[PDB]
Amino acid sequence: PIIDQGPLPTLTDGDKKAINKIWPKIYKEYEQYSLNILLRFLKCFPQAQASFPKFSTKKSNLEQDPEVKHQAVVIFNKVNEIINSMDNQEEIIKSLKDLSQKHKTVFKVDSIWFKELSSIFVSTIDGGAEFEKLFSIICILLRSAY
Ligand code: HEM
Repeated sequence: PIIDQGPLPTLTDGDKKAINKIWPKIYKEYEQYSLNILLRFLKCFPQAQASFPKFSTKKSNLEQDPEVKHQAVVIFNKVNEIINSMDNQEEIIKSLKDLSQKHKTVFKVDSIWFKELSSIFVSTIDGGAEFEKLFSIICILLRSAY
């Protein structure tokens, strides 16, 4: 499944091929997708809500929260940008290695959260083993500054 520790996995030509088949259908509605992913994460993991100073209101207005939607799309886009550069595995490493640093020293986020949001991301878009490896690479790197 999704992993967040250990030797970085390598994306096969096959994995990359499969991912690029499912992806467009997803970003064809990145707004309705990015939202459900973030909303299901906060509903099933309410304790994670305290990590976003940008918001901490009553969950009754959490789907209209403009800032909620803004963070939703921010995540979806990074994932998109990582898929756009799957071939150059040196670029991905450099990029996500630095983002891990922001989350640690700047946003003061707990590393145990990435895998969980990642689990919901995949399930919502229905990605297979391919996407689990992608997010395995994503989560391992996001926890590298820790
Ligand atoms: C799939 C994994 C994730 C990706 C791809 C991702 C990506 C990003 C990106 C692109 C930013 C923008 C940073 C900047 O502008 O310099 C960000 C900020 C942030 N992320 Fe994540 N993130 C992920 C998971 C999480 C999780 C699980 C949490 C914690 C519950 C988290 C908490 C934050 C916070 C609090 C900020 C600061 C937002 C702000 O104040 O504007 N992230 N993230």
